[PDB]
Amino acid sequence: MILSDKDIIDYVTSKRIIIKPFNKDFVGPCSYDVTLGDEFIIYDDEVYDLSKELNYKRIKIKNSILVCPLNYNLTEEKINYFKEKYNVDYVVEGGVLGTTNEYIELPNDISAQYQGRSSLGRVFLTSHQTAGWIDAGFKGKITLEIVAFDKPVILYKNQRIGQLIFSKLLSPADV
Amino acid sequence: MILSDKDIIDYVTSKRIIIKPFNKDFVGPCSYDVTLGDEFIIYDDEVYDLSKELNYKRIKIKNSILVCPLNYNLTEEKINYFKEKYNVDYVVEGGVLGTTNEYIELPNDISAQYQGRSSLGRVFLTSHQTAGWIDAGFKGKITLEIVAFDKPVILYKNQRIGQLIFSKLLSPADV
Amino acid sequence: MILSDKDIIDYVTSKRIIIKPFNKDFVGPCSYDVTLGDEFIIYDDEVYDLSKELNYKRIKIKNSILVCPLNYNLTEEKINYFKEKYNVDYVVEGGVLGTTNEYIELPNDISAQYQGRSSLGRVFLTSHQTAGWIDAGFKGKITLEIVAFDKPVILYKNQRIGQLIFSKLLSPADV
Repeated sequence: MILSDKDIIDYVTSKRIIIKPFNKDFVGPCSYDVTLGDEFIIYDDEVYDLSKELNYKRIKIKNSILVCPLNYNLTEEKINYFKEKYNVDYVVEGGVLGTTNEYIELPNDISAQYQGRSSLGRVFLTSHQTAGWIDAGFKGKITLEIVAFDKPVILYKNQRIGQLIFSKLLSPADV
Repeated sequence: MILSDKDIIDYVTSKRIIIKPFNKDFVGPCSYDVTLGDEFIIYDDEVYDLSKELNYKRIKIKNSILVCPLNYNLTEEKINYFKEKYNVDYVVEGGVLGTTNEYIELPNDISAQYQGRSSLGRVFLTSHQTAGWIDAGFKGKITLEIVAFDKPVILYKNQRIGQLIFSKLLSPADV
Repeated sequence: MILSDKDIIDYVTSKRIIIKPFNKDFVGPCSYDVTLGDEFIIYDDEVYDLSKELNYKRIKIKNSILVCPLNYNLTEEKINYFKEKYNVDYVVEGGVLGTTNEYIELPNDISAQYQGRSSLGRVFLTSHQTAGWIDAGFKGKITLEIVAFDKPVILYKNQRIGQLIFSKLLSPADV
């Protein structure tokens, strides 16, 4: 059973679900809208071999970023052309990891599911790869897995990026 | 809690959930199958900059369309080769937006989730990018975000494209 | 309503949900972790035309596979370079279909949803394209639709690949 607006507000009011920072107007009929943090990481090695430690580069945007589909094949010239024309701070290609501004804690009787905003889906921008259920008892900001599938997309620091849907568990979990 | 076949039929019978057109045989154990409309739109600008108005081209298929993965790099020659060999009306590459034939209205105590058909998923054809929850109180046809991830896929006008799963809210939402 | 660890164990203990093979430690707060089978199939025709019978090639890994993003454009030389450097049995590009080791049966009052593991999502490896709800009454192993979206990813025979979330239906379905 999925929490409505009135349930989200109660659970947040009594500290059953923690959302920091919290904003009332981000509560929709049965979800809570989350926003795009300013930090991203880009993988730097040839393959992902999870028996090794991974190497990343980190960026911190001031306003905006251009996210390009895989195999756009960006040269320095192209990146510079995009930076000047669209006034973006960075131009990336392929998978980029980001994060919500919002920190969450879920209690033992709630699971949440992150989904990317539907207006971004309509321009083929995803902020999640998996269906994205999050365990009861989870604590943290949410990691975004950002990929553009059609053409490059500009994203803005602190925009609404997606939303959490909260669902009751049948019974409490052992967290 | 997810509505079963018998619940979907009741909610539709009493006009709690509107599905137009409605077909009984599209009701499965715990979902409702939806069909592919004949209209698609293709984005026409270099980047998606959502502070501007977007330019699209619209197509109306009569039978079928070939959807190609991004960076198939279609020339006129290739498009013509595909049109003749597979008898398709159009050949597209990358993201294409479509719509269900079905118009839906959800009441204040139901959220629905669109998911693409699993036989299409097995050939790497998606009709949705986000997890696709739809708010209680929603009205409209459902927008499909169609992308092929392996090789080109033929789709047919009015085929089953996906399905709606309906879930009860804990409490009514203020719609 | 989503089953917790204690519910998953009960349903499995009384044969309400069948999971073969079953392992207690794969039960998380509100999901059940599933593992990567050793068999994969790769589509062999130019387009997916679902009015025809499909041609596939089958592989059986002994340890590991390298999954490359679409349009990595693998030559024999590149495949050999990867096989030797990363000690993988096979190198594939684009969509590859696999399967869980686990065979499941769901009763008439449960629907399950497969989602890929979140650590794999963070390296842009998906094992499902659709949201992946599975009907009440389903019987079988789960088909994985594996695509890498950023750089090539090594997967291991029998690793945790994803997880099932089980949700109660409002009423029983006619299976």
